[PDB]
Amino acid sequence: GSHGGSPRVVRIVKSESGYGFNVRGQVSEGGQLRSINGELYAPLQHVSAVLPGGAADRAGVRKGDRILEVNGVNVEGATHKQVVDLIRAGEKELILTVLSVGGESESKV
Amino acid sequence: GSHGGSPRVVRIVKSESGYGFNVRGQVSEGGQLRSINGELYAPLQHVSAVLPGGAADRAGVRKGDRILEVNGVNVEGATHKQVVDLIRAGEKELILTVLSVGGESESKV
Repeated sequence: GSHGGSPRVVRIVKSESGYGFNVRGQVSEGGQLRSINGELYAPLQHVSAVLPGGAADRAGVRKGDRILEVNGVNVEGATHKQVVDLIRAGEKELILTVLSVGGESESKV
Repeated sequence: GSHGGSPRVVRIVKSESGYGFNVRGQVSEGGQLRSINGELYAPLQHVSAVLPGGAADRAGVRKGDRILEVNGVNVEGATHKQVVDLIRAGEKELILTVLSVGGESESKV
């Protein structure tokens, strides 16, 4: 429904096996400012899957989390490759601000 | 990646158990025109799951299909309740134009 979308910080230290999640979203840059929970954001990449037992799972990353800030950089409207490149920059700890899922409904037909 | 998003028609006749899929998308109306495969569309609801063996599965509806036209009505920018209400209007056959998945990439981090 219309609820959700609230910000929270997650910090994850990578294992030799990475941060233990997949990021999914737009290939191209830009897009229009849509309301998530009262404020306009340009398009966000999101967490499409979390490796069970992996570092992100243990740190509290959830399926669907929308990625707002990565390591101190706002990524609204970023391309998929830009966001992935920030995560993979080379430092061991990743500090995210994420928006929890929200603003969508689902119905059986 | 950037490919996909191509239109196709799917027709589904409901069983006493419905059309056998779930639709997911924005609760609110409107939104900006983004490029899918060369043309601007306002936001589309999508197929979030398909009941295995159900009518939609057998008719060729796929996970992720974005719903462009329902029974002769364009649903770009529609609310979730509006789209669901068109599908559930009461007629037995549903005639969709869908856009196949496309325009997103996914990476393991």
